[PDB]
Amino acid sequence: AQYEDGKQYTTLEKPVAGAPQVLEFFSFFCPHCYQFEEVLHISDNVKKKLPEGVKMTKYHVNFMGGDLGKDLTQAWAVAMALGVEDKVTVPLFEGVQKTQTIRSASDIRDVFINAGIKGEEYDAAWNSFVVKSLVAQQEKAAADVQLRGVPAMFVNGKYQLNPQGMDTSNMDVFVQQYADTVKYLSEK
Ligand SMILES: O=C(O)c1ccccc1NS(=O)(=O)c1ccc(I)cc1
Repeated sequence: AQYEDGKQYTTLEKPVAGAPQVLEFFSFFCPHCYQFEEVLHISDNVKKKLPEGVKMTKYHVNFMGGDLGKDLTQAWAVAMALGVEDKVTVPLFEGVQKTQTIRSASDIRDVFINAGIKGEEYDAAWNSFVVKSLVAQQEKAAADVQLRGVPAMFVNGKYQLNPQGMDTSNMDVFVQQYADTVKYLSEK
């Protein structure tokens, strides 16, 4: 591939210090994010292409879904705190976008319970200051990169993926171009 700024990626005006090596932003209300998870598995394939030991971080954003959107950001903090991201990502995505059965914080709770998280453990985490901190962290991270939309990925707080410029004739080619760009940028 011929990598060029503005094609597969763009460069931040003011790079973020102390930024995660690979940082993804998403929303459970975000249509492309649903595809990134369910059929493209972008995170898995980026992880596969990168060396073992490269930190990948994924944060949820507020600016989609109204009142429930903020709650999902807090719910994602709970998932990060308890380490059950892989347990709840699919039922949260489908609960919002597919079945539309997630309409309030109580429905989010039901999802965690059904995924095997004990109710008392969820409630303690939901109300915890560790989780409050994680919400603040997610919000600050987005502000630091002037985040305007999702899905989004940032490499070393300096480069932003540009999927719009990649080939969309074939799902696996799209994933290959995306992952290979992340690899290229990580070595940059
Ligand atoms: O759906 C689009 O138009 C699109 C264009 C560029 C990048 C992402 C897009 N959305 S998507 O993630 O749902 C998607 C990506 C690759 C393929 I093939 C189909 C959909």
